[PDB]
Amino acid sequence: PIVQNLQGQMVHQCISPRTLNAWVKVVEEKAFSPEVIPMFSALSCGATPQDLNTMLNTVGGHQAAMQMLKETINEEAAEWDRLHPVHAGPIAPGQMREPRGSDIAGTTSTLQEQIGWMTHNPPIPVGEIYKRWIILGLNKIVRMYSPTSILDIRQGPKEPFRDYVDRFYKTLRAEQASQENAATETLLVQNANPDCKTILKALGPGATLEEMMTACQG
Amino acid sequence: PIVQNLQGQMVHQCISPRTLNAWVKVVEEKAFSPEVIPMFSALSCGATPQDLNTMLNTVGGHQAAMQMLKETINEEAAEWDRLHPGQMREPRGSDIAGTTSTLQEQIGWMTHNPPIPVGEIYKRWIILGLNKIVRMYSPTSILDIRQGPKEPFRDYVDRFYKTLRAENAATETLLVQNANPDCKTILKALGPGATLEEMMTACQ
Amino acid sequence: PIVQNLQGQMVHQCISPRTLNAWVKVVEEKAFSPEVIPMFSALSCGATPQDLNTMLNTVGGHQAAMQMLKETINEEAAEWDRLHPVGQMREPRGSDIAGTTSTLQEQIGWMTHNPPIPVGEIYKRWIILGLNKIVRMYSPTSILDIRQGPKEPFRDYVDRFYKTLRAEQASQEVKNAATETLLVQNANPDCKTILKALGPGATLEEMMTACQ
Amino acid sequence: PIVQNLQGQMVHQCISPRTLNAWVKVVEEKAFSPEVIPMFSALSCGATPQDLNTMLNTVGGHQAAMQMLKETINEEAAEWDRLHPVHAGPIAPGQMREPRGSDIAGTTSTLQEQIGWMTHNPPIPVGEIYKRWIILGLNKIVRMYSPTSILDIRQGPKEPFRDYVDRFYKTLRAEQASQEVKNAATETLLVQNANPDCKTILKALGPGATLEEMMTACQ
Amino acid sequence: PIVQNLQGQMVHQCISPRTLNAWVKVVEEKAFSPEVIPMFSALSCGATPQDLNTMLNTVGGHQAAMQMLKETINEEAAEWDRLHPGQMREPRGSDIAGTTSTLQEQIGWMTHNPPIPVGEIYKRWIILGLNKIVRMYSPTSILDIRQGPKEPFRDYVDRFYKTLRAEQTLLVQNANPDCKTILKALGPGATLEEMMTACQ
Amino acid sequence: PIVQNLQGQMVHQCISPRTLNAWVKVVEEKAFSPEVIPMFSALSCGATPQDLNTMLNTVGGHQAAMQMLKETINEEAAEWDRLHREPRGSDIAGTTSTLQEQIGWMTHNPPIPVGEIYKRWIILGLNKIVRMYSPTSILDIRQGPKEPFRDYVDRFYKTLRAEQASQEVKNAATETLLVQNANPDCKTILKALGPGATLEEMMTACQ
Repeated sequence: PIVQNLQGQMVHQCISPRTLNAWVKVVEEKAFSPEVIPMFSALSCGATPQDLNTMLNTVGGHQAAMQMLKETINEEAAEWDRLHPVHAGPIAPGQMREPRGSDIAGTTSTLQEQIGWMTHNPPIPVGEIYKRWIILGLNKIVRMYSPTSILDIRQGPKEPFRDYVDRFYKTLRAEQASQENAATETLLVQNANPDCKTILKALGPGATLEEMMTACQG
Repeated sequence: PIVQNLQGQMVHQCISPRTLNAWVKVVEEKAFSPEVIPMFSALSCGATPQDLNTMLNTVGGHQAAMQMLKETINEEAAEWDRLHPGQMREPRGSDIAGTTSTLQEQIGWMTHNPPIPVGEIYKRWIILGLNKIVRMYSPTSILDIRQGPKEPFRDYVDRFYKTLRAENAATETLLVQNANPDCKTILKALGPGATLEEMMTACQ
Repeated sequence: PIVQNLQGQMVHQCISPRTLNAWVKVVEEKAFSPEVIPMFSALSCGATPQDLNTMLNTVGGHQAAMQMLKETINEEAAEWDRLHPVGQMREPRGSDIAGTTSTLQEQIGWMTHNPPIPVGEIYKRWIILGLNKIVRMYSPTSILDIRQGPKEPFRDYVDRFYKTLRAEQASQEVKNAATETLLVQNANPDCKTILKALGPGATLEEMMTACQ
Repeated sequence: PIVQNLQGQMVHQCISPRTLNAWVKVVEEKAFSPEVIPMFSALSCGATPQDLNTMLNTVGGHQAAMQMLKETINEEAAEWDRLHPVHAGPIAPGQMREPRGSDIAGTTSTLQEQIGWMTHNPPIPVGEIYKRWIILGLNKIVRMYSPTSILDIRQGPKEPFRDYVDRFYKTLRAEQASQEVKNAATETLLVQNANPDCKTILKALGPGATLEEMMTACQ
Repeated sequence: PIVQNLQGQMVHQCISPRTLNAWVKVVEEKAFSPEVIPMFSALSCGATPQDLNTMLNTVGGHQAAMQMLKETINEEAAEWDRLHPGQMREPRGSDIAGTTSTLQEQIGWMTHNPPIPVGEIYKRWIILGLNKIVRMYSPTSILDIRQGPKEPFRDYVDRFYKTLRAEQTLLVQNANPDCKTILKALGPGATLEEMMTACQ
Repeated sequence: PIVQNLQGQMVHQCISPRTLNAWVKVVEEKAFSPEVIPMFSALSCGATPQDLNTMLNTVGGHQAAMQMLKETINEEAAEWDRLHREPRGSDIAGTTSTLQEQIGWMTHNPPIPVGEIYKRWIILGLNKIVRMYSPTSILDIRQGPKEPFRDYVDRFYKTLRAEQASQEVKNAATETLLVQNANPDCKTILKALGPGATLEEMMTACQ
C-alpha cells in the first residue's frame, strides 16, 4: 500500500502477511456473502493496483467468479479509454505519462508508475479507481451467488420472529448486494406466520421494524 | 481512524486487520450481550464515519439487528437536520453517517478549527441503536429473576445484574424482594443501606 | 493509555485490540484467582480512567463481582472527596478520578500536567482494592481444610496450601503462624515423620526435597 | 528485505518470522497450485537475493521441484552472462563491480554487495531480477504439476453450471500457469463441453455472450 | 522495560501483552524444565525490578516454587546489604528487589552514568532461585538412567543429558550390553559424536 | 539482535517473543531435517552471541544433539585461539563476554562480526547433527512399480539432501544412480533420452 510516514511523506510499504492471509481466509470461509465486500475494501485500504491484483490472484478457488471479474474489469478499462484517450508524443520533464485503462488495472504499468501517479501533485488515485471497478464486479458476483429468492422466505410455524427476520434481511442483502422500501415492507408482513401476521396487521401501516419485533416477541 | 502520530501530528491511518477481525469475532461469539458495546466503543477509538460503516457492514449475521440499527441512525440523522437547517459547510445528518460524505470531507470536519467531531457524533448514534438491540435481545425481564430454593445467593445475584445490565431504584428494591425465603428475611434484617458485600456474606 | 512519543511528550494512544482481548480472556479463564490482579495491573500500564473503565466494562460475566467493585469505587471516591474539600488549576473530584464526570481531555490534562496528578494511578489503586476484596471472597477453601492426600505427592500438597493462602490474603505474621502451625501438622503420615525428623528451622526447600 | 524507514531512507531489514512461516505454510498446504506464485511474489516484496534463497531453502519437501528450479535459475544466469559480459578493468571510483549471473542469484555475492546494487543510484535491482528468474522456474513447475487436461472437463449431467465453470477455469489456470486464457478457442470449448440442457440455452444466446450472461442463463 | 528507541534514547516502556502472555504460557506448558530459564532471561530483557515482579506474580500455580523463590531472594538481598552497609544514594537489597523502591528510583539507578543495573542484579538473584527449583523438580537421579534392551542409543543419550541438565563417564557404564562393549572398544577420549555413530 | 535505527545508527534491540517461539516450534516440529538450518540462519539474522545462546538453550529436547553441538563449538573456539579488548574463542561464543562487549565489536568501524563468526561455528555443528540424524542411504531409494516418477525423485533428492546436509548433490554419480534405480518402464524411456537430459525433460518423459 501507500501510507503516510513520520516525516509526513506518502511512501510505499509492502503488503503484509497479516493482510494477505486475512483476505484469503475470508474468501475461504464466507465465499461471496455480501459482507465480504466491506471486508475487501477495508483490507485494501491504500492499495496500489499491484496490491489489488495480488489480493485477487491469491484466491485459489472460485475461478468462475474470478473470470467474471476479469471481464467486468476489462469493460471498465475500455470505458475509461473511451472517456480518457491518451495523447501521442513525448512526456514533459517532471510529468507522468497519462494512464490507460490497463495502466490503472496494473497490467501495463510498473509499481514505480503507480506510485508516481498516487503521490503526484495533484494525485491520480489509480488505486482507488481500480478498487471501484473491482467492487463493481464483486457486487455482480454477490448478486449472482445469492442462494435464495426473497419470495421463498416464510416464517416457520414454531420459528421465533427474530430468526425469521434474520433470514429475511440476510437474503435480501445478498440479492441486491446491498443493505438499502414499501414493497419489502408489505412482503415481510405478508410472509409472517399466522399469529404474527394478525398482530402486525393490527399495528397498522408505517410501523418501524423495532415496533414489529417487539410486538411478536415470544 | 485519525491518530496522533509520533511527531505529534494528527493524520488518517488505515483501519487494521487486527481491529477488523476483533470486532467481527466479538459479534460472532457474544452476539448482543451488554459487554459488546464497551468493546465496540473501544475498537472504534478515533474512527471516521467511514471506519464505523466498515465495522458495521463486515457483520455477516444478525441482519434483523443491523436493519434496526439503520432505522435508528436515520431517525438520529433526521433529528440532526431539524436542529440544523468564506465559511465552512456543515454536515447534513447523512454526512455524519458517511452516506453522503467522502473520507476527505470527514477528515475535513474532524480536523477543522474548530472541529466538528463527526466520528464521535456518529458513534453516539450507533451506540444508541446498539443499546436498543441489547435491550430487545435480553432473554428475561428483571421481574422473572428469582432465587432458586437450592441456588447459591451469588449465582442469583449474578443473574440479577446480568439481566439488569442488558436492560436506579430497580436495584435495591427488586433484588431483595426476589430472594428465596431464608435469605429474604436475613436481608430485610440488615435493614436499609446494606452494601452488596454485606448482603452476600449474610446469605452464604 | 498515555505513553511517550519521539518529541519526548506524553501522548494519548488508543488502547490496543491485543490488550482488550488479553484482559477479557484472563477473566474468562482464571476468574478471580489471585494472579489475575498482577495481570490487570500490568495490562493497564499507563491507563487513563477511561481505559480503566473500558477494561472493567468489557467483562461479560461475574456481574455480582462487578457490582461489588462499583460499590468499593464509590466508597473510595467519597473518601477522596472528604479529604479534598472545595491561574490555579482545578483539582479532581472523586467521580473525576473514576472517569464518571471527567472527559478524556481533562484526564489527559491532569496526567500530563507539571506536576502531574496521576488520576490513572489513583483510580487503579481503588480498583485493585476492590479486586482484592473479591479475590478474598471467591477463595473456595479455608487454609484449615488443606490436608495432604495419603497418596498425594508433597509438592502437589504444598502447591494447594500456598495457592489457598495467597487467595485468603494473610498478613506476613499470620502466613508464618499458619505455616508453622499447619504445614507439617497437616502433611500425610509418611512425610510427617520424615519432616519432623529434619528438626526445627528447616527451609521449605529442604522439606520439599526430603519428601520428593 | 530492503525497505523504506520513516526518514524516507532505504535500509536493510531482517526477514521476519511471520514472512518465513507464511511461505513455508503456503507450500505445505497448497503445493504448486497456481495461486502459490502471486503469494510468493508478495511475500518476497523488497527481497534481496539472499532473502529469496532463504525462502526457497526453507522448503522441506518437493525436492524434485526445488531441483528443477535450480536448473532454471542456472539457465537464466548463463543467459544473463551471455548478454552482460562483465568487462575487465578496475572499478571506477564510486561505482560497483557489474553483477555476474551468479551474483544476482546470491551464490557469489555478499549481502553488502547486494545492498550496494539495490540502493545504488541508479539502482541495479538484483532482487527483482532474481525474482523474475525464480518465477519463470516456478511457472514451469506449476504447469507440470497440473493434473488434468482442459479437454477432459465436461459438465456433469446433474452438475450445476457454476461448479463446471469453476473446474474449467481452475484447470485452464494451472495448465498455462496464467489467468489470461479466455480467447475464442476456449470460448468455443466452454460451450461445446457443456451438458445438453445448458448447451442448447447457451447456443441460443448467440455469439458475444458475457460469462455473466451465460451463468445467469443456466442457473 | 528500559529500551533503546529509534532516536537513540534510553526510555521506560510498558511491558507488552505479548511478553506477559508468552511467559505465563511457558510456565503453564513446561513447568520447570531447564529450558524455561533461558526463556525467562530472554523475555525479561531490559526489565526493571518492577517488571520482574510482574512476571513472577502473574504465575498462578506452582506456589510452592514461588514461595521458595521468595526465600532465595531474601537471602540474596540480605547478603547484598551485608556487603554494602552530589553523592547518589545506593540501593538496599529490598530496593533492588523492587519492594521498597519506586519505578522512578529504579529508572534513576538504571539510567545513571554510570548505571547501577538493579534490573540485572535482581535478575541474577531470581535466576539463582529458579535454578534451585529446576534441580529440585528434576524427576530422576542421573543414576537411574539406563539404556533399554530395545531402546535406540540416541533415545537413551537424550534421556541421559535431559536428566543431567535438570540436575544442575557413567554414561558408558549404564549402556546396554551390545553398545557397552563397542563403546569401551573406542577406548577413552571418544567424542559423543563418535559414540553415537558407533551405536547407530 | 543489532538492527538499524532512524538516525542510521546500528543499535541493540531485544530478541522478540515471535522469534523465540518460531525457533522453538521449528525444532519441535521438524527435529533435524535439513531445512531447519536455513530457518535457523534466518531467525538469527543480526544475532549477538547472547541471542544465539538464547535460541539454542531454549530447546528442551534433543539434548544429545545439543551436547554434540557444545563440543563442536568448543573445538572451533580452541581453533580460533590457536590462530590468534580483542575477542578470545569463548568471547565469541558469549561465554566470557558481556552484551556490552559483544555490541562494541559488532558496531565498530570496521566491525568485528562476533555474531556472524559464532553463527558459522553453530551451523557447522548443526550440519554434523543433520547428517548423523539422516535415516536412509541414497542407495536404498528405488522407484516403486506403481510409484509416479515425481514422487520417486522427491524421495531421491530429499534423501540426498539429508545425507550431505546440502542441495549441491547432482553430480554424474547421482545422475547414474537415479536412472539406474528407476522402475523398468521409466528406466528404458530415460536411457532413450540419451545423456545431458535436464531433470525437467526426464520428468515430462515419465509422466
